[PDB]
Amino acid sequence: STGSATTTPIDSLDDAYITPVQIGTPAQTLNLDFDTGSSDLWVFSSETTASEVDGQTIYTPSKSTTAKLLSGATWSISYGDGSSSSGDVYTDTVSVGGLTVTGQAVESAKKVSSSFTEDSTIDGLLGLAFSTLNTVSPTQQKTFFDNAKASLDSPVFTADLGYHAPGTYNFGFIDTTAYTGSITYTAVSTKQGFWEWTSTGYAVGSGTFKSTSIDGIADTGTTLLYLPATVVSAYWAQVSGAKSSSSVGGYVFPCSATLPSFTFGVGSARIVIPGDYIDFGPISTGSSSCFGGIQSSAGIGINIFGDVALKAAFVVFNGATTPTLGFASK
Repeated sequence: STGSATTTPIDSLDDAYITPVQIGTPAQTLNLDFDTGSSDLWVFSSETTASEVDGQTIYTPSKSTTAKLLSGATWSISYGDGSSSSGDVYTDTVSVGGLTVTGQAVESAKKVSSSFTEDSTIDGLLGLAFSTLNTVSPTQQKTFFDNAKASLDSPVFTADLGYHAPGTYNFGFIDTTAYTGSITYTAVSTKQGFWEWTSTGYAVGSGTFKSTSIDGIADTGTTLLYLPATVVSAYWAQVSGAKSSSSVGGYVFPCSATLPSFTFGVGSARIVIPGDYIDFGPISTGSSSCFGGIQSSAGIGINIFGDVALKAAFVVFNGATTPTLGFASK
């Protein structure tokens, strides 16, 4: 089997992407944030504290003939950005782009933090990291991909995120028309539960590529590119007027600047992020100061190849017995 679904930016900055997901019988369609950096599929629901729901579409398990309550099970998650959510657990039929998993754990939120409430466009998350990170207790549950894997034509999914445009998540096949040149594959460590890999270096604009190992995670659920302070300082030093602002929370630059591209290495191959992808617009409405899309990972504890990086590539998440990641230009 295979599936193919379009993913769409939630706003004009590509802050996140939403993908329609069918849950239950008859189908209830919710727009979920596919997140390769976490492993819980959770939704706003009829159980979510009413005061914490503000515009989201909710899952109502009592209206699904295939919903089953997982007796006694709970879940609770905290994300890198400080947001969180928690609740109880159902299983139900879940379909993405024509691909159906029966008995998928659908984690129903009883509580969500303010950042979730305040984002009316995101109805929940669909985790695509390794199932070892799943937060269901007392017994951990499998991700949608882990459940689908054995049925897929090939044990893979691909992320093809758009810049200020829709893109595609495919399951079970590689669309050879969706990229230019060849896909370069690179080793993955699952030791921390993430799609963790080692980039072979970077370049700033037209500068010569610096060969240096950068361990990080491929994370579709993170907006920006977070890299070591050395790398990030080298980038912003090439932007006139750029500076790090502790009050704003990172590097800012004059909105009128021309941003250089940023290149990261994948083995001997190279992915070039155009300068425009690094512009996240005014720091506040009407400001002439803009927020940068490449920021320091110091204090996160891990480097993160988030949407800024991933949307410059066609990315293969290969879930074969020995997992790998593939990157191609597009």
